[PDB]
Amino acid sequence: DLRPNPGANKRRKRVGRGPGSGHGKTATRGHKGQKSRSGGLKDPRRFEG
RNA sequence: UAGCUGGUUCUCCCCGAAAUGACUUUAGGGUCAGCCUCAGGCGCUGACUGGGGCCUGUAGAGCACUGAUAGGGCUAGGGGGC
Ligand SMILES: [Mg+2]
Ligand SMILES: [Mg+2]
Ligand SMILES: [Mg+2]
Ligand SMILES: [Mg+2]
Ligand SMILES: [Mg+2]
Ligand SMILES: [Mg+2]
Ligand SMILES: [Mg+2]
Ligand SMILES: [Mg+2]
Ligand SMILES: [Mg+2]
Ligand SMILES: [Mg+2]
Ligand SMILES: [Mg+2]
Ligand SMILES: [Mg+2]
Ligand SMILES: [Mg+2]
Ligand SMILES: [Mg+2]
Ligand SMILES: [Mg+2]
Ligand SMILES: [Mg+2]
Ligand SMILES: [Mg+2]
Ligand SMILES: [Mg+2]
Ligand SMILES: [Mg+2]
Ligand SMILES: [Mg+2]
Repeated sequence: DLRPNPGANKRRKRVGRGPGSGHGKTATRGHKGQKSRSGGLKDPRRFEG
């Protein structure tokens, strides 16, 4: 048993999502596509309306 | 700082919206609900349909109520004439 194949067993999918591309999450990048979508939104937790 | 404008880069596969309601110094922004999706759980219930019961005041019609209305009759009131 050696370093060739001691790999992460059948999980731990370190693959984050990349929303810059021409397919999948794209252009608008992730759930956006409108406005007040830029630096941040006010909360909600407590804050808002 | 910018609740505004612009821009956001490889591939294939499955599903697939909304542009409504409530509140908002709210109205091209938001929070909750509605609608989308994924995971786990329940498992014949779901849309649609057959049979039966109850709830209803629209279309149409009607003048019994509330009002409107043409002609005639009968008839207080008022008007003209003896
Ligand atoms: Mg990346
Ligand atoms: Mg990128
Ligand atoms: Mg994807
Ligand atoms: Mg997409
Ligand atoms: Mg815009
Ligand atoms: Mg818009
Ligand atoms: Mg901001
Ligand atoms: Mg799918
Ligand atoms: Mg389809
Ligand atoms: Mg109210
Ligand atoms: Mg605004
Ligand atoms: Mg919401
Ligand atoms: Mg069934
Ligand atoms: Mg009736
Ligand atoms: Mg009618
Ligand atoms: Mg009668
Ligand atoms: Mg009457
Ligand atoms: Mg009365
Ligand atoms: Mg008479
Ligand atoms: Mg008289």
